[PDB]
Amino acid sequence: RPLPENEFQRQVWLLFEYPESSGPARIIAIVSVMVILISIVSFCLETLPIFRDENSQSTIGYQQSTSFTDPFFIVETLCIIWFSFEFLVRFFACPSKAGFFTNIMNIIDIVAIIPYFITLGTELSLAILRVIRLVRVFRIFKLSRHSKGLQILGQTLKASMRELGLLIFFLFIGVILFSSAVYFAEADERDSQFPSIPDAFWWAVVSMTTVGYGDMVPTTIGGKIVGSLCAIAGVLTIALPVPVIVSNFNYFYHRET
Amino acid sequence: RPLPENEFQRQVWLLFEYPESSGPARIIAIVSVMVILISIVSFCLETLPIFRDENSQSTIGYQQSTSFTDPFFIVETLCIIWFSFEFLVRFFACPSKAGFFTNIMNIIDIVAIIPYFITLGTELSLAILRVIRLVRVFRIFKLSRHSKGLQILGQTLKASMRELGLLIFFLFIGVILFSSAVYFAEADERDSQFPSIPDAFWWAVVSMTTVGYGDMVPTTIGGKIVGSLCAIAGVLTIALPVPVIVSNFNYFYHRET
Amino acid sequence: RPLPENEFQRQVWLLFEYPESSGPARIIAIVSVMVILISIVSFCLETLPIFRDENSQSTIGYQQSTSFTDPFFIVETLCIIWFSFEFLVRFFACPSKAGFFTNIMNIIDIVAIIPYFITLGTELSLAILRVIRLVRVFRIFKLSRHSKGLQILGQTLKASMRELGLLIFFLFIGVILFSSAVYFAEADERDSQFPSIPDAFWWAVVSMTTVGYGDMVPTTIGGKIVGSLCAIAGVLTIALPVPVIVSNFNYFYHRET
Amino acid sequence: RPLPENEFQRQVWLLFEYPESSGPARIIAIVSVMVILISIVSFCLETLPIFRDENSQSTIGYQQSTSFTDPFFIVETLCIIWFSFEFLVRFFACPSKAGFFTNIMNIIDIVAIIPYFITLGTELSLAILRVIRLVRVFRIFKLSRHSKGLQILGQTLKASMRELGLLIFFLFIGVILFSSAVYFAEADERDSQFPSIPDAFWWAVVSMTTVGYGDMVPTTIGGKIVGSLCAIAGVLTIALPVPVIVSNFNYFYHRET
Repeated sequence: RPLPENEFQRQVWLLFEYPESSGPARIIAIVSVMVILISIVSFCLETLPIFRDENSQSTIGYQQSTSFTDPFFIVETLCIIWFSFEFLVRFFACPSKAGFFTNIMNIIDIVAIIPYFITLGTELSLAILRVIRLVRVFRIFKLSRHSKGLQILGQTLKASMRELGLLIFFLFIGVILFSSAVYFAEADERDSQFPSIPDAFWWAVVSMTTVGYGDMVPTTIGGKIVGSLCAIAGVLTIALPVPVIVSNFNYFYHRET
Repeated sequence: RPLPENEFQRQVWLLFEYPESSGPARIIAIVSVMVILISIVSFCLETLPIFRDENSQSTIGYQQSTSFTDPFFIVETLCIIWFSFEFLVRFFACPSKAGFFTNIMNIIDIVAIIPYFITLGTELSLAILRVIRLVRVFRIFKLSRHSKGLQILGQTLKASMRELGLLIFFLFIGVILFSSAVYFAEADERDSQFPSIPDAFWWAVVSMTTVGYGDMVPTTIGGKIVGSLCAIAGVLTIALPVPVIVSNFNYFYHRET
Repeated sequence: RPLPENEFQRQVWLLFEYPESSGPARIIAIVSVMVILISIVSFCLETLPIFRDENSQSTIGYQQSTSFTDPFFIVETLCIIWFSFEFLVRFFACPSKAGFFTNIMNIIDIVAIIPYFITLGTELSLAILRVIRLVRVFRIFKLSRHSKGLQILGQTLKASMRELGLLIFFLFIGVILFSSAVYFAEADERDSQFPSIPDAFWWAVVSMTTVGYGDMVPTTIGGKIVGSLCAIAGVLTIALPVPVIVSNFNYFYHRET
Repeated sequence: RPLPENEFQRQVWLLFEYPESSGPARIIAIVSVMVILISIVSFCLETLPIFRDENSQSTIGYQQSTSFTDPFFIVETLCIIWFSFEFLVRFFACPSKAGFFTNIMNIIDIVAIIPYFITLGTELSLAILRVIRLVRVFRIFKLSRHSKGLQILGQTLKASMRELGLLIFFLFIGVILFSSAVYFAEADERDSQFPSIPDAFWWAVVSMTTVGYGDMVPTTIGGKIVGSLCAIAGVLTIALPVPVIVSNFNYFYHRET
């Protein structure tokens, strides 16, 4: 699986890939950062209740029409056009079409570009539109191309998959254990806040993480003892692999310097 | 506790003890993992309020009868049969009867197998059934035979008994101290949320762990000062032996690799 | 290490000071631990509303009389008698009269022994009885003579006085800063939960410690930004000197080994 | 330690700059510390509802008039006069006038002195006075001249600007991600507590920091899963650069000793 070998990539790839190459490259990087931030702000702003009241045709969050009256649609279209231009230039300057599914920073652009085109295509089994609108948030991840800190975070997450899986596994074990314990310790009352073990999962996760919401809490003596143990075990279980993940992050962090 | 090695049970012990020995061993390990997960899911699902609201057939969550119409009973019986087969094969290949109370990974199977048979026997004071049903959750601990991370967690807990006991001791000391302080600082009011020191134990544990529920909180100036000190001392007391436990976990974790 | 030096109290000092010296010494240590625990449980139990509701017989929690009908008074008197006997023996074996400000493990006994006698004398202005009954809780600290862990905790606290003071100083700085910020950011509304900066002190301490109660929370945009900064700065400020205190504890902990 | 250049600056500068130089210098340092604390207490006390309710007379908290009847105005005027005297003496005795815009310990005095004079000038929109009163709290930062711990904290903050920025960046990324996820997972109900993504920003910050308020919480299954992930990712994101900041603090802390 060799590279395309077009011999056409070099100039545009250097212009749009290395911000330090030239002054125009730095200008392009700054413009890209501002466009990403503008798209993020617009995405967060379309959800405000000021605009939701006057809105198949509603799950999209924007009105696609020839007139293009919605300012949010205008901003989203401009940002999507810029992202499309960037991706097309880089891909026509990207030799390794085979390694396209290996680089995360290009499938990130794919993810940031796909939702608009799916919504346009489907305008011309129902939760699909909501799922796409949710996936559209991953345009936040496109800032990783411009920030080395997010790249180090990505490398840390890649290197700490085993420790992250262990953290999730220990959380699952403790959540099941303490949810069962608190459900059975607070089962013989009508005022209990734990109708079921899956309903106690939420309380268990909230207590182990030591977040603490108060939406559901133990009321019995045994339930309170179980909650005490839940808090202690949550502290311990979280503290076990977090130092390993932190050491990975520090190694990848001071490696660049 | 190794296998007898009589040259007759050797094949069965190799199949049911070393998943990496052969392809069928890996299949058996995967089937065991799926059966354990199925049992956990079924156990968590019988408690859903779909069935409890329409209330020995009630405290157990499953109806033992000739017809055997309950699907949850069918799933539990299948999982218990598989666990019974596994334990019987391994014990028939396990010589060391003297170390019956020493091995944890086989008394775990005993614990996962016992509640079903006690409930069957006792179907033919009253909190015994609830205690048995609560103990039945420990089939979650049976996943430790297949995951090395849970084995490392068990080794860490065994190696950090003194530090864990010190953590619990410091928690008890601080809880008594701050429960007394907040009870006495918030005693001369009709709206106090601390009827007694044992009732302030819950608030103390919640504050020292920094979970934070809001179900009971100080309302006086002295009570708020006491709660401030409670939060600070809880952070400090938890942070004292957790690094020792974490160092133990990291040692046992990087020991395997 | 040296003897009491009285030339007479050597045998009693060996019996009552070194639990490992002989079997009777271990018996005395176990009896002392049980008596301390019994006193702690009785102190925590006199405050239960089962007994307090029948309403100095209420400010003190025990009725001092010739009949001595109250079981709590009987238990407290027995524990105080045992503590008095221990203190009399050890003080008859304690040389340093002028060292009133230095030794802690004997002024702990002084604190555990005063409240009963001072309340008996003062029975014969009003907050004195409540303050004494609060001080009576420090009998929990008398367990430090029997536990090496609490002794190591005391040595850590003595060695980390500067770092603990820095922690309290940073907490005070951040609490003042964020209390002022959240009071001024949430001042122009009728439903604000921060009537004053000292009233915002409680919210600041709760947020910096990341305990989280919800009794008072920001409701404005600026108040929510201030609370965000408060949580971040609380995490950072707590995390600054806690590692130093933890290193002190670990040094004093592994020193015994 | 540069030359005075005036033939007059040296003596006053040594008196008002080095507390350990002489007894009067230590007296001046103690008086300055007491004056700073008195000003802080007065500032925190003017906001109490006892005084604010019975009232340009409300935005400032003090009435500037010839009579000067307000005790809070008297205390603030005395503290401002002392700060003015200190700053004028030090500036008259300060050789390096060039580094005034770079030195932080003198612009801190400028910030502590400016609000009083601006309010006096403006007495002789409306949010300007409130902003000035809020800025007036930075007199808390003037204690850094007298405490070496706050100086070490300042050096740590200056040395850990990149890591602090990374912490804020990761917090922003996670907050946007989880706010969008929880808004979309809890959108199709009448009782949703997340009207918009910016309204979910508060919940995200509260959950990632593990503070936990309960003012808004997920109610759906998907919302609860999103909140679980939010708590886990908040723990991880906070734990990534905090050890680097703590190492910076420890380096600057043991450097002095």
